Amino acid sequence: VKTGSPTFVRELRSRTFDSSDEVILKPTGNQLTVEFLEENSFSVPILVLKKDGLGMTLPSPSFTVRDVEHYVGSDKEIDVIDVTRQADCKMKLGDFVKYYYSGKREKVLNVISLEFSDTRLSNLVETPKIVRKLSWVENLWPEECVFERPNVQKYCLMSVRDSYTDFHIDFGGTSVWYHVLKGEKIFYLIRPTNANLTLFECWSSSSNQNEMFFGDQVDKCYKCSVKQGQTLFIPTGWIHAVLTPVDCLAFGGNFLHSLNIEMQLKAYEIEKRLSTADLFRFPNFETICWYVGKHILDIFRGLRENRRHPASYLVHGGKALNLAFRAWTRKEALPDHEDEIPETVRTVQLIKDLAREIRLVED
Amino acid sequence: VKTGSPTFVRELRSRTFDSSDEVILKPTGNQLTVEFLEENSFSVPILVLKKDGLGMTLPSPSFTVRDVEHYVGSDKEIDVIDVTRQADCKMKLGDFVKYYYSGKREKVLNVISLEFSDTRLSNLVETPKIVRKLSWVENLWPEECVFERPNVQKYCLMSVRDSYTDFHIDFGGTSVWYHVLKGEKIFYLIRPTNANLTLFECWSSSSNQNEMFFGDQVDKCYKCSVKQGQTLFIPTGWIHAVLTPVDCLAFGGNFLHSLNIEMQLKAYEIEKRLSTADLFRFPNFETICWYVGKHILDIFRGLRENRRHPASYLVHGGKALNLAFRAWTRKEALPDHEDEIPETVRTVQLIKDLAREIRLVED
Ligand SMILES: OC[C@H]1O[C@@H](O)[C@H](O)[C@@H](O)[C@@H]1O
Ligand SMILES: OC[C@H]1O[C@@H](O)[C@H](O)[C@@H](O)[C@@H]1O
Ligand SMILES: OC[C@H]1O[C@@H](O)[C@H](O)[C@@H](O)[C@@H]1O
Ligand SMILES: OC[C@H]1O[C@@H](O)[C@H](O)[C@@H](O)[C@@H]1O
Ligand code: NI
Ligand code: NI
Repeated sequence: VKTGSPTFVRELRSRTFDSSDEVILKPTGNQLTVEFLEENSFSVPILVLKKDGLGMTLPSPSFTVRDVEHYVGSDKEIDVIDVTRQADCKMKLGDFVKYYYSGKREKVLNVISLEFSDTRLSNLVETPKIVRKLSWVENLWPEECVFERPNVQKYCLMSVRDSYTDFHIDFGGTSVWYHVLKGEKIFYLIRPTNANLTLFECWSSSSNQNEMFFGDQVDKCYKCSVKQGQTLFIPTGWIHAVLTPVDCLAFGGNFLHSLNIEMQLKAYEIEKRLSTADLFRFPNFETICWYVGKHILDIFRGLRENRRHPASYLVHGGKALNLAFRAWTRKEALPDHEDEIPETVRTVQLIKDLAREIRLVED
Repeated sequence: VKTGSPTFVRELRSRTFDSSDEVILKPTGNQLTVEFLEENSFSVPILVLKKDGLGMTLPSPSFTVRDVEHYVGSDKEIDVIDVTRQADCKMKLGDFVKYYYSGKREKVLNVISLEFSDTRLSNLVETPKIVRKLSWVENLWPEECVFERPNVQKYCLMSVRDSYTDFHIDFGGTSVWYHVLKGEKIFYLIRPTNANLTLFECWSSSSNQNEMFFGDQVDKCYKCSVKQGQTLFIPTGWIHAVLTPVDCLAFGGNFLHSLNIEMQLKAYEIEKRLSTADLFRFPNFETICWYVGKHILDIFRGLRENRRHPASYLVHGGKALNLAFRAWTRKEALPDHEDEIPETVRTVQLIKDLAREIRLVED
């Protein structure tokens, strides 16, 4: 049985898996704050039932694929996946709209990466406040920087019934939020334990990858239905597949943050190796790491100047970052990383100082 | 208003707090496994509704205080707390039994630390299998060792209506399980974030500690009702108070484990400083740490010999342990720690080797 085919989907549909209720947190919008995520950590998926308190702005649930076309443009080239889990290709949006309303489902076409930040649609959607507060690119990417800035904050997803996206780790080790405006999406979520990552890498490389349901190889594969008006936040590194059971229109975006830097670096390294994408959807990952390194040093200096202590998660994140910094700048690795280092950063000193501040904060 | 008084309790009772449902996990007995705790971590309280699958052995819910007396002995001296949150004192068990059945509640007396391992009662109670699997003392304390072995595996608790135990961290940085055989207990649980620990230390030292409800000073104080037949597991460091709303008989025990060693060391250090106990209920904490250090080194060596990787939590735990090892053996600190070091342990080499194995496992 080939992954993505109609028989594969018919079978997937009848499966139950482990209940998402065993792992997800379900705060209200008002409860999902920075403090909440610092205290709770952001290590399991978070499903918010109603959008109230999330600080989003969205069109009404009456919004359509035709509307998307109007705000984005008929002529926009968009990446489409032919859900016979086969190929990628470009398509004019108007041609997709034609396919969509045609109702002809001989080919199952899925749109999941229409980034609309530079279109009129951008004015109609504001992302969750928590994301805007956490996001590295949003808060810590310097205006003066001359590197290409990642542009992955606003995606529109348009998925016909029976769309399937196979298990993957989100690009660049990012976390992601998804809001289903209409229809439903089913996420199959797997925790990125070292053990699961090993199985994932093995499966990603196996010759019969398209015939093996990854969720079967792990201890726990959690099924999470995200229905109309609901918002899902997936933490760094979580391995997941998505079945679209009914026609779905959704919005989402990808971000990096400081809550679990070790997991972020790890997810980044693994996905970089395993990805079959032709482009880095998150360019200059390392660059932003360097800037964050300096900012975290500043935080530690400040806390010490004021006789206060950092939260544990920051200490650990700063340490894992510093390990990465040393690895990227070793004599023999430097050639493959130098290009990503901002010309304003003195790496040897940043590393030395970070190490010092971190030593003055352990026990 | 003084903490522990009848008016304090009457007021506590009407309070709602944050719902425990926001943080606790509620697996079944069969689900609560070592793998479960390694994957999920053990960082939030765990409430298991039915004992099935937990591997415990318990008398029936018809067991009584009179029965306890029969299996433990009328003449056993037991630590009693006079729940006018005032004093500790010793009592013969038979005198407590007299007080209990007397029904006279002019004094509110609470028994929470009757350790019965060396009595006939021990034969009637077997602790949860997960605890026996995790426990450091149970699995890693060497037979040949000549240090006094902590004896904290089996407690019987007998608590009249309106008993109150004020906010505290469990002794020796231990984790704890409690099974309510009859009645109910209400736990007020606070996460041991660095920020909360700072407030806790401040409150523990404040001159009007007995007039300040600690739960009010923190972002989140979670109320968790543990009813008949239910079992609660509290992770390392969690700050908690207990109100007994109705006559309660319960069993419990304290253990150390390897899932979050940093938090364990931290909780140990803080509780050691703040405790007003005359005795260490967990003697030789450092001793067992040293033995665990060597065992973890052995694990790392094994994994490397077999070209396999350790789980992330073990790497972090091994690191925090090694930091402690260095701190305990610095020239100027050594005098206050040398007594706890097993004469079979070569600390300088253990530390060097641990550090080496840990470096060979980061990235
Ligand atoms: O996708 C199916 C839905 O949208 C269009 O593609 C079809 O024309 C409609 O008949 C249907 O309601
Ligand atoms: O991150 C997930 C990656 O692993 C596998 O799913 C595939 O080989 C890639 O197409 C994918 O990008
Ligand atoms: O604690 C109260 C309960 O046990 C005894 O102390 C009393 O004699 C009983 O009347 C009551 O059922
Ligand atoms: O661990 C908690 C400790 O802090 C405060 O509750 C009190 O000062 C001690 O009696 C207690 O042992
Ligand atoms: Ni995704
Ligand atoms: Ni306790």
